Amino acid sequence: QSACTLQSETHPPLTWQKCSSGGTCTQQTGSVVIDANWRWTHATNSSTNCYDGNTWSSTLCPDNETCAKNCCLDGAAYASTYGVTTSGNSLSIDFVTQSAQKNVGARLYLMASDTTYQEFTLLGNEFSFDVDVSQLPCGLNGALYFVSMDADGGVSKYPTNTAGAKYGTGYCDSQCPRDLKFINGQANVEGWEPSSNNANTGIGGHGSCCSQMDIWEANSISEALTPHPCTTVGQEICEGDGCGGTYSDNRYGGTCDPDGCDWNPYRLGNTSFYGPGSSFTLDTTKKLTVVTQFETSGAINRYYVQNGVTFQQPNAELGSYSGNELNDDYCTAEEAEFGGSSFSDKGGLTQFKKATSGGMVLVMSLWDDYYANMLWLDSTYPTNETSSTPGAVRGSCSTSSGVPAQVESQSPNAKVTFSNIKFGPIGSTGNPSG
Amino acid sequence: QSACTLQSETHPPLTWQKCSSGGTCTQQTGSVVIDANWRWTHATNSSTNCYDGNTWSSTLCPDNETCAKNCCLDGAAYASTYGVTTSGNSLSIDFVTQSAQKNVGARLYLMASDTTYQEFTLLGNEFSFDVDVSQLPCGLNGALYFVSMDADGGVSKYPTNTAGAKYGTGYCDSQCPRDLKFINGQANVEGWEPSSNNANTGIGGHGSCCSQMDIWEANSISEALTPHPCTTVGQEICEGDGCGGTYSDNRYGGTCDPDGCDWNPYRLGNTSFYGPGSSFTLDTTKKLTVVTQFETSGAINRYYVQNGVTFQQPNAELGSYSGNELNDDYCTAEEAEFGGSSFSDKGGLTQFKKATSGGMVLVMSLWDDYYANMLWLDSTYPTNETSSTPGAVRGSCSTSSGVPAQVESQSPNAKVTFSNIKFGPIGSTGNPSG
Ligand SMILES: O[C@@H]1[C@@H](O)[C@H](O[C@@H]2CO[C@@H](O[C@@H]3CO[C@@H](O)[C@H](O)[C@H]3O)[C@H](O)[C@H]2O)OC[C@H]1O
Ligand SMILES: O[C@@H]1[C@@H](O)[C@H](O[C@@H]2CO[C@@H](O[C@@H]3CO[C@@H](O)[C@H](O)[C@H]3O)[C@H](O)[C@H]2O)OC[C@H]1O
Ligand SMILES: *[C@@H]1O[C@H](CO)[C@@H](O)[C@H](O)[C@H]1NC(C)=O
Ligand SMILES: *[C@@H]1O[C@H](CO)[C@@H](O)[C@H](O)[C@H]1NC(C)=O
Ligand SMILES: [Co+2]
Ligand SMILES: [Co+2]
Ligand SMILES: [Co+2]
Repeated sequence: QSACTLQSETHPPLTWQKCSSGGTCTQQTGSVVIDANWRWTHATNSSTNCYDGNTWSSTLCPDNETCAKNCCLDGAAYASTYGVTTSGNSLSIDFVTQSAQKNVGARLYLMASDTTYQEFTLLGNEFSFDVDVSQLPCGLNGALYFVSMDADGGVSKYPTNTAGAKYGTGYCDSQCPRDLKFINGQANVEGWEPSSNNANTGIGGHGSCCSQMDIWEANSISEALTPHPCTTVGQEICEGDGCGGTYSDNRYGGTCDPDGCDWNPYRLGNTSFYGPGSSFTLDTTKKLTVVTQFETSGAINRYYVQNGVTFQQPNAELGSYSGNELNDDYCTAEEAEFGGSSFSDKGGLTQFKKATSGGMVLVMSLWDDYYANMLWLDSTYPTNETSSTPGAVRGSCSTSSGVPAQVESQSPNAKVTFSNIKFGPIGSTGNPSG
Repeated sequence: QSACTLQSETHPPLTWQKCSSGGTCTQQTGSVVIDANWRWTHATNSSTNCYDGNTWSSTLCPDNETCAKNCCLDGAAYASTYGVTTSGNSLSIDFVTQSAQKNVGARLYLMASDTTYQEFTLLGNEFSFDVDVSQLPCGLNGALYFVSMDADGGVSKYPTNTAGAKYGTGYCDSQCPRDLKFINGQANVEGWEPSSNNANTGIGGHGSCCSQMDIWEANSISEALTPHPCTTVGQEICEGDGCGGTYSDNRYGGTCDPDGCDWNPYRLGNTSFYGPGSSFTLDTTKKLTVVTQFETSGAINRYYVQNGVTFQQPNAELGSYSGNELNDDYCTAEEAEFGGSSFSDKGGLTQFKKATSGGMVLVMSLWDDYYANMLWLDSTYPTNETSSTPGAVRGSCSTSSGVPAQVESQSPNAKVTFSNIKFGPIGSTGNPSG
């Protein structure tokens, strides 16, 4: 796609701290951009939609190439259309925003300049942020994560994409998402099927795959940390059901691991660690700090701070594994006890290390789940299982929770706030901000 | 040996904090006891010495069993004879103390009760302490470490030892030390050879071996962190040169690894990290905090705090190893690049994990080195090597430094102070003391 300017594009600014081993931190100035899928897509020569509801224009978009030639992405009114605001080092995303139309959530990338994404090399480093999840009920996911995207959003590889990072192109993740309207500078109209339950989305004949570090997927009830390896580290197109992932016939039939080696303290047995109010170790009615450390062995370490009190990731015992570090032994034990072979099939933490050794882009989002109602995060899943099935219970939410139309109607004012992002060598981010 | 009471034994009290995963710490009350080798050893029935200078009484001690039957250990005047004082959570050890006789240094164990040692299980936990090394010049070693000693100092296994932990019996370490005057409730007079350069010590026909975690061996110039595995985890007697260790003919001819997998930031190339004054990351003229974390994989992590600024162990690159965690990959790379096979021969971190999974006793000491002048810690070693030999340079001290008689004469007022000991789950010890 190209870019149009019927609506101006002003990326909300966002600062973050880069820390060094010598003990100081210095402020960096970036901004955030909304993903292309949230944008208005129209003809280059007029205001006629190329996509509306969950249908493509059959005249403007008769095939993937003609569509990309005819169509452009336009600018975003971040606050009034999308409920996205920033203030200094803080970012807020509202759940439902009513303007001329209803918008649900957002997916945002941290930028280095108005036309390029910021890349972070996670290996050997740590990432710290503060989050307020108090206004996230069952069925919602305020997510902070990394994906192996190109810094230009794909322009250099796909010259029919001229919109680029400035317009939030080039997304990929470990679900090999096929809901993307543009992949590799083409549209995704070929093979398009509208969603049976979502007026605004569908699934096309192509998907976009890459490695994904899910640092934080959470609401006020449950939180999870999950690396997802792919056999191709960076962004790569996939074809139809060969994509695998959530929306293909076989989620395991592609190049990425859609399940991941997940660590949810509640799922692992500590049902007192994280939740709303003073009965939990971390009180999710209050802001908390989350620090994630990527040691060079490829293992991941985690600690939290709330009201000046520090807590390592809680210990878990699973099969022959015992500890609080997300390492090979944990992931192997998890597969043995909870089931599955996707993480190990895709190369486990060794393959994942190839992603964290390279550059990844920071993503912050808020979403509800039109496939599985977020039950995999915060409820019992699958819903016919009981607590006697190892790993079935992931949180205290009812198996009836998270119906998107219901939570959109009942909780439109839900929101997530991410703040005080700090990045640098392991051990450096607790030092004073500069 | 038995215990005598011509001199009373009052263990200086010492408090420390036990922290929990839930974020609080509570004070514990213990005390310290001086090792048996520093004590007066005399006939049970009189004040006649069984040992004097570096010679045993040939009449009282004609053999190991008769000696133990005839002889007892007596009490210690901690401050006036040994230069050992405590105040709350702080312990100070002076280098040379002149009373009726000259005393050099001390080795002390933390007690649980007046008759038993405190045991710590390191695996899954972390140990934090503050240290002032400002008054430790080249050639000195203020050491804080753990060894796999019996809580009773050997009494249950060796009933001819009735003095016990109360009198500092039962020492062992990864050098399989043969300088001990009593091992396994026997004397060590058989095979005794006086030291050629130390008026107060010698080497006997038996040694005492066990696993050793050298958390801290340091002065104002250099510091090292070193696990030492043994093929028998806990305390075990050894015979003559079959002991291996520093003072046997072949240091590698026994059951312990006397070299260890050492991590000295200066040796590894960072010559700016630790030293006296503002030109170093950690200024050794000032108190610093040292935290050591024993993750369940068997790897060891380390960070430091000084003036509220936190520093992970500095990164090192050695062969194919890169990082700051002391793990299998580091220890293997160290052997490949610096030389040696002792650590891996004795089972490496896997064997070492058996020690940290069990109980170990806390040791604090101050010593000078009558074998190698502490050059292995703070100078170039061996002394004919140059900086072009990988790992030869371990600190900035002259290869002429550390002659015991010289440093004892020039620096008698040297001292080390250890304080604010805190122990608990990984991530817990930075929380407020209780
Ligand atoms: O025509 C434009 C609309 O299409 C646009 O609607 C937004 C489309 O994206 C929606 O978010 C989806 C949520 O799930 C992700 O997986 C999808 O990729 C996203 O597309 C968003 O809720 C809609 O508001 O709004 C502007 C119109 O001009
Ligand atoms: O007779 C008693 C003396 O023997 C005693 O002297 C102390 C003996 O221990 C000395 O410390 C040695 C240092 O190196 C360690 O490896 C040794 O095991 C220790 O023995 C200490 O410096 C001497 O003061 O003092 C009291 C006398 O009654
Ligand atoms: C030494 O370590 C400190 C602390 O990590 C680091 O900031 C510095 O760059 C290192 N210097 C060298 C020469 O390795
Ligand atoms: C949950 O984790 C916290 C923090 O480590 C710990 O203090 C608590 O004992 C754990 N509870 C359970 C049930 O595992
Ligand atoms: Co195709
Ligand atoms: Co013997
Ligand atoms: Co580790």
